[PDB]
Amino acid sequence: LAPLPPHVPEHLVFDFDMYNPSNLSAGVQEAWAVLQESNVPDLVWTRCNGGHWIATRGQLIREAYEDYRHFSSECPFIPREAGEAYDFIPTSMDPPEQRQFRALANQVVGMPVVDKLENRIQELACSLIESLRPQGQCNFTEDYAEPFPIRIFMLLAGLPEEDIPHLKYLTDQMTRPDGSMTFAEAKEALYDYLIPIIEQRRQKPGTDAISIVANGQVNGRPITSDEAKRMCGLLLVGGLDTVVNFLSFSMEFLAKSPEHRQELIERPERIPAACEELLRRFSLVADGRILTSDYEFHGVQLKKGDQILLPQMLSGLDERENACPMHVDFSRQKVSHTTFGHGSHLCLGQHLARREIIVTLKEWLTRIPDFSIAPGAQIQHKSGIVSGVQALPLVWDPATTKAV
Ligand code: HEM
Ligand SMILES: CN(C)c1cccc2c(S(=O)(=O)NCCCCNC(=O)[C@]34C[C@H]5C[C@H](C[C@H](C5)C3)C4)cccc12
Repeated sequence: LAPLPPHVPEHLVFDFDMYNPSNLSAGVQEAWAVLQESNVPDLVWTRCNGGHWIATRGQLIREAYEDYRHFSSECPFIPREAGEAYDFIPTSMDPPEQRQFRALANQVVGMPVVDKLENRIQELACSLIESLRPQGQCNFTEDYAEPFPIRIFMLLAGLPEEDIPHLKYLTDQMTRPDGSMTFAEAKEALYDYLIPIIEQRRQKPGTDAISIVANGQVNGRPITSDEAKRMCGLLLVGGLDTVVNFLSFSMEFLAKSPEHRQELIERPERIPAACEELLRRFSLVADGRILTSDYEFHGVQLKKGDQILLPQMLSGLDERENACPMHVDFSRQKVSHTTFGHGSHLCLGQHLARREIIVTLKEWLTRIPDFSIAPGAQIQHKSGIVSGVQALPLVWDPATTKAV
């Protein structure tokens, strides 16, 4: 624990550890929910991980994300050293600078692009599932959750499939380091990989994501190689960790709820609604901002330079905006959440993600309508900037499956 700063009131202290919260064994969402019990203030200070603020209610979380003037993305991660080193684009920029870079990225992952890659998305899902179907078992996270999104990125970025193993490796070191290299090294390794492709597509442009970004213009002038690699880095990692883990949370729930499986099988038209409800219940991201100056927020004095965690995960779990928040109801009428963020940085891949989720639910239940958690298995969760599932062993009787 770090020594409490003089300007911080002792009665607002609540030492929550975002990387190792208590009661994690009861579920990661449930663990963060402790920040929402009646005896916990709307805004608290934890002495963990260097010391920082934490907004615990949807109201404050949304407000801080809207106000970039006071809450800057220049240092969006906790601990400070990590946020300071972070330089991906446009996640580490504030408007107006961010505006142009965000518009360019929107061109490679926006809705229009989704509708065009869908055949490959649906095709990829079916291929992956059919290959597992006969087995009667699988480790969902390793066998589907991971391969699905990374193959989608290779397609949109126009990269060859033989590069997946190496990219998977580099991305794994940027969140699950084995020791071979430290973030910075993996980043450079990634940049080393991207720079050549970028320079080459500058003169020989294709219709892929890299081509578009490489030939982009900002501030009336051509984007630099430095800016291009920093944007491409995000385009790669942005849709991995999030999708892999979200799909895992979703499948873990369905594996433990036969009635919900049956609901979607009998009422397929409800899958898009089911997707939104799962996004609320199993929200998983939590990054933050840094104070640009001294500022009084909701009766609390914030000091310039202070870091504040604004858990996107917590908004939809706030009992003040969603009744019985831990209950999953595909018929819930006013599903509110900030799972994809809020404000100027609202997730650009949100449309792609939903398509990935919906296609997955539809194609999996079509071929493997009945499945369960492997007997004796005890699912483990992990907590951080992007919380998730360690592994998810599933089992089923092939006799109940169907090839389509
Ligand atoms: C279940 C999946 C997803 C979730 C929960 C999610 C979540 C988020 C969140 C919360 C942010 C904003 C962070 C902040 O304000 O600092 C964001 C940003 C972003 N996401 Fe996603 N994401 C998902 C998938 C995707 C996908 C599929 C990609 C595509 C490569 C992607 C690309 C981006 C990009 C480009 C941004 C930065 C936008 C900006 O700074 O202007 N995301 N995402
Ligand atoms: C557990 N502790 C100690 C850590 C271990 C290893 C790396 C860490 C890092 S790190 O080096 O910055 N690595 C992780 C983050 C890099 C990849 N992800 C992204 O940019 C984001 C940017 C947006 C917000 C979320 C979700 C998605 C969009 C992708 C994160 C930060 C904080 C703690 C870390």
